[PDB]
Amino acid sequence: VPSWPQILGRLTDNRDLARGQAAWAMDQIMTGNARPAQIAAFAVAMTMKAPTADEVGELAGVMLSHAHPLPADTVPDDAVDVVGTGGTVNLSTMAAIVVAAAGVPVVKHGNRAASSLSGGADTLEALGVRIDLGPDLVARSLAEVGIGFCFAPRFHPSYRHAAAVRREIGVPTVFNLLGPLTNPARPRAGLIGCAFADLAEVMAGVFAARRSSVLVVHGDDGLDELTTTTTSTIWRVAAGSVDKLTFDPAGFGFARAQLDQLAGGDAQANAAAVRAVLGGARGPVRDAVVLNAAGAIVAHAGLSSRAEWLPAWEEGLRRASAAIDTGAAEQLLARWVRFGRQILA
Amino acid sequence: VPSWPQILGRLTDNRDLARGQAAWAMDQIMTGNARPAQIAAFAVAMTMKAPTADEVGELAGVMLSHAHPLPADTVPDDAVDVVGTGGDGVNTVNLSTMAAIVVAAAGVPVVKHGNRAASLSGGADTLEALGVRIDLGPDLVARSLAEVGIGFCFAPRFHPSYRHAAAVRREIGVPTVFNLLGPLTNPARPRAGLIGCAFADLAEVMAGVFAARRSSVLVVHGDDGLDELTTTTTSTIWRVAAGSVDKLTFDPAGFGFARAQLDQLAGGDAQANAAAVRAVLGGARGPVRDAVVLNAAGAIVAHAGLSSRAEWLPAWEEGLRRASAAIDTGAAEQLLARWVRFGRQI
Ligand SMILES: Nc1cc(F)ccc1C(=O)O
Ligand SMILES: Nc1cc(F)ccc1C(=O)O
Repeated sequence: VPSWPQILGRLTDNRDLARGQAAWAMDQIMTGNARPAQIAAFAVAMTMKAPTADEVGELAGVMLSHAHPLPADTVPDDAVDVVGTGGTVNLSTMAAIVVAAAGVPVVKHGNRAASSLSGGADTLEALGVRIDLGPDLVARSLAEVGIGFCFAPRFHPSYRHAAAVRREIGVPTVFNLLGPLTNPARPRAGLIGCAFADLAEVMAGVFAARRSSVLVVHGDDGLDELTTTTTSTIWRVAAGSVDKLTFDPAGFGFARAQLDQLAGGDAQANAAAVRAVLGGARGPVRDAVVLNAAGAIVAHAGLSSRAEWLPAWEEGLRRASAAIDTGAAEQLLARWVRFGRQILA
Repeated sequence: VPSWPQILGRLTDNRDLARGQAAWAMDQIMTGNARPAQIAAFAVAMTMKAPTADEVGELAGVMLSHAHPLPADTVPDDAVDVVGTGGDGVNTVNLSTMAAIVVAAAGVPVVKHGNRAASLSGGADTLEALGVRIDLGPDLVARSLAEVGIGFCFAPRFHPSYRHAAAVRREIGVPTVFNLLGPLTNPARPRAGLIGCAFADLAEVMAGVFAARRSSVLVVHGDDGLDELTTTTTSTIWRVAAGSVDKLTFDPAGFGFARAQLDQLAGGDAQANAAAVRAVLGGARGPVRDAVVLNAAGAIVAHAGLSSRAEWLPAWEEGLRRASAAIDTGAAEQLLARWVRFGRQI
């Protein structure tokens, strides 16, 4: 019979949990039954033990079970997520728009900045996108615009107890991996960036168990996106298995960049950077958008077949660049904004 | 400057804290400034990183700075503590309580410190089940020391500011670095002690805290995992005196103790513990008496370390004879009765 003493005792002893123990803990957390101290002890102990893919799957699966779903048959079978976890202008917001403009449906998931968890909501808001929508309007956005956004607090109202604890302790934990694994629209493909290099192998194992087509990505400079500044580690998930690879953007003709050139600031500065890139401005920010958009496209392609790596990337990069240069990406953002403004009437 | 995100991130990254960071955390906890979540995160992260003696000394020192002291000059200079930190999920409060009575009856002043656990993890509960008055203010514990030669500091009484940490420790149950603080925060500050620890790594850490204090202490760990000197096999002892530590392997067979089974050395609930106390102090022979005598003798040795003529082995020979005589001549039994009387008479 599961208890906090028993579960925490096992973690502090540096032991993997028994099956079901992670799930039980998550259910206590999601039901308002776990005290802030119990939530905090578990979050910290799980992090220092080092979670396994099976334990993270239990946490995500229980949390998903408490989430509002999107209506049935409203998510295309081949939707993708584009996101980074924890850890500079929001490349993932721009790449998502570019990917959708290339004809791949995108469903994002997040909160406002520095909260649980993955976000990007502030930037979208700064652009005039209505972020706060229920499942029916997300599904409609997805069908009519090609992109949608799931606002975490709206879709995961039962995570409020954990969210409040994460704020009190303000240190990164296992709970930081949950955003990409609990997207309410359950896309089967994704480009997933992870700051914490070690946990990215674990995240990938969960996507493998799900039979997802995902590139989990780690900038060897510490970024949670694919980088132009140096190389990257990629976990390529498809057909139930992971294989780690080194990724070098110079091998496609990208110039090495400086971290000072991807810098960000308030929501408005970053909205200006989005508008610049979508309007065709060239530079290392664009380079970085195209690259991450290509990865997501390559992930998406992995749903249908196994195409070979370098030609998949060659096509993804071209599709991303063309989504920008035809004006399709700018025009998609404009349709997204128009869609949100039509809801009022 | 310090914050929870900074201290917690350092611990979860498996780094030792910077000097003063443990102290800051502890003071936030003791002033009611820490949220339950922050308290629990820190307790757990400190445990999983593996606390050093410097970190633990900071925690204990801050906690002591908030404790009620006993009145000036009421604690004999040579008072001793006898206590364990607890097992998983067993304990030896039976042995500690009995050894403390026996040591006091041998003529060594004893000042214990503790709390009620609730079932099988106390303690003050055993003493309470013996008719001892556990809940006494500093002035009465002092009188208890003077008139009976023993006393008990009830933790919720002497450490009222620890209440926020105690509530969290309760909420989460799991043993943490906080479980090491009992022996190190006895409000009477005895300079000598026999201190048991279930875990050899943490025992060394505790030895290093006591070494910074110039205590004369034996930190003890049975090599079967008992938080006391065991009779089932060897024990490791960290002998602490004059600011240094002498780690050694101890074998009671060398003093003619028969090997016991782990099945034999209790303890259990308040009541089981009380009956065991009655029997042993009445002269009942067997594994329990042996463990009690062995542990009271170690406390006597640590005491001898204060005014230190005796060498190790003759000190052990003397402690063993004094402990056995305290029981056999009925002095232990009489002292317990006297202690009960003192509590009724106030
Ligand atoms: N309810 C939530 C769900 C999330 F995923 C993140 C944050 C909250 C919140 O209550 O702030
Ligand atoms: N205030 C306390 C001090 C201790 F050492 C142990 C428990 C409490 C409490 O408030 O329950």
